[PDB]
Amino acid sequence: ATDPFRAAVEFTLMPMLITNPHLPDNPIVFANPAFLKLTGYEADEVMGRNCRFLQGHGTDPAHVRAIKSAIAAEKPIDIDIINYKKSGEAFWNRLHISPVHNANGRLQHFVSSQLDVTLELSRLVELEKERKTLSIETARSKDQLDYIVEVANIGFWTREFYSGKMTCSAECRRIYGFTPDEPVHFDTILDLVVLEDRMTVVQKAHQAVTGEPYSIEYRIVTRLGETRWLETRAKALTGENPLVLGIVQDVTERK
Amino acid sequence: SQATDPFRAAVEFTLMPMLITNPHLPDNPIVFANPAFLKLTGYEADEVMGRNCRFLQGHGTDPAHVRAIKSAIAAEKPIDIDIINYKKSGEAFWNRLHISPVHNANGRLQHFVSSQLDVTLELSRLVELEKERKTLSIETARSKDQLDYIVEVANIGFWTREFYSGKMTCSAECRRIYGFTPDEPVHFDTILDLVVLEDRMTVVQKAHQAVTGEPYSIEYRIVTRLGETRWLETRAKALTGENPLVLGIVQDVTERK
Ligand SMILES: Cc1cc2nc3c(=O)[nH]c(=O)nc-3n(C[C@H](O)[C@H](O)[C@H](O)COP(=O)(O)O)c2cc1C
Ligand SMILES: Cc1cc2nc3c(=O)[nH]c(=O)nc-3n(C[C@H](O)[C@H](O)[C@H](O)COP(=O)(O)O)c2cc1C
Repeated sequence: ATDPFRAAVEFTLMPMLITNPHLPDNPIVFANPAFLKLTGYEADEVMGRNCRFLQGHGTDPAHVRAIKSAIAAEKPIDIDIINYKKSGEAFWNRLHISPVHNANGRLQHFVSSQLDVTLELSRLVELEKERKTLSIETARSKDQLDYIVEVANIGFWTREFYSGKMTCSAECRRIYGFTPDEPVHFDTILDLVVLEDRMTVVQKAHQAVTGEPYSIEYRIVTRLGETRWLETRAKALTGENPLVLGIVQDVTERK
Repeated sequence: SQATDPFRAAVEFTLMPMLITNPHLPDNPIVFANPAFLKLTGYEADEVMGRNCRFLQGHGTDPAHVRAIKSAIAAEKPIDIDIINYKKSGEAFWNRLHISPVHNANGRLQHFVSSQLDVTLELSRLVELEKERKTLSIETARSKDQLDYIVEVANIGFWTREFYSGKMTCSAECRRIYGFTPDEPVHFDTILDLVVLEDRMTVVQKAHQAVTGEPYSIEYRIVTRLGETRWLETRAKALTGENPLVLGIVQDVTERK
């Protein structure tokens, strides 16, 4: 009864325009509510006007040239172009323009879809470059850490407070009876701690979450039956998943 | 006979996936799907006509969303909802769906119209990419904290040098090894100014040769601003790349000899 297509265009989320090439300067003869919502204009502010008003300073002339060419050829076009809201706000317009021809092939109208793709072409790209920057920074900060621990030969370890998972420097591993590449946990260290010392170590390891620095003097018996006297100085980095940092030294020789 | 409908073509040529149903037919079936809809879903026209749009729902579809749609349709009210839908392939996508009733002049319901906008980038890729950026942001801060801790706890005389600029950072120990202020600005020249004349050239040649990335060692004397002769032993290595950073560890070996 009331054209389903007229209503489909009226109620769609897709900003849409219909122009009349037979009228001077191919003006807008229809803009749907979604278009007026995207741009901030009122119907009266866009009718009888060529769609050019969407272009501004940041608009690439090569893009305008491509559109001009396609319209003159009476050929469809898909282009991503910088356009401007009534506010002055720039946005990426994933534009589509299609000619409307009758059965004879007589050009009668032009139709368009204007999809704001700013998230894809601007936010997603800038967030992707922001993480590559942060990815290099982390690798550089790690390289600095690995250098100091190897050159200054520091027995440095990190421990995820809740998980228990550990990382161990080459020196930290040689202090205990560890393999250069074997995975370490607080349990791999506890397995070596002398029975008489086990409770104090579990006790100070739990009070790490406070963030205040501490010291732990304990003995170990290595997997090769060697009794070593250790002195550890630790501090937990507070936050979401606290990371306890510690430097271990083998104080056995002052005996 | 000659005037083709601009609206029929607008729907045909739009980038927006669109559906038209007939509530007067059993189960409110699809009576029209535009090429953009068939392109998004991977279906063929014949595979979607005469069918309720429900076939887009799957396991991950929230039943609360389906009830909101069922309710709005029954009320003959428009609806905007973000719902998990599925492509012919089985591929899950975020559908920013819109459904609107179509009423005639006497206000009689005649059709339902829709727009199905794939918003997966916004509700899924953007969210996961931010959660990923936060993670690295904390990691960077934690990696710095680890470095600052080692240099303070282990008493390390550690410095960094921007290869081209000469912009140097010194640790509190590095600063006490030379005759430096705890917060004064340090450059390779601030160090060179203290190096004994007899040693200056060996230091400058090795500093320029650092960019190779190959580690090196230097043993040189300094005379502090306080007139003290100190024997130093430095071990350095430049981190290669688009901006080389020279890392070095200085030790005061005067004590030894
Ligand atoms: C149906 C239709 C929709 C259009 N929509 C837009 C649009 O959203 N953004 C835009 O920058 N240009 C749009 N244009 C293009 C301009 O109206 C115009 O054709 C272009 O600026 C090239 O012509 P010119 O060099 O004479 O300005 C549209 C054109 C038509 C026919
Ligand atoms: C015009 C129109 C378009 C619809 N498009 C979708 C769609 O893209 N995705 C979807 O999950 N459901 C869509 N629906 C909703 C379902 O067809 C159905 O109404 C819903 O699953 C609730 O009814 P039910 O509980 O009987 O299944 C659409 C409904 C109408 C009327």
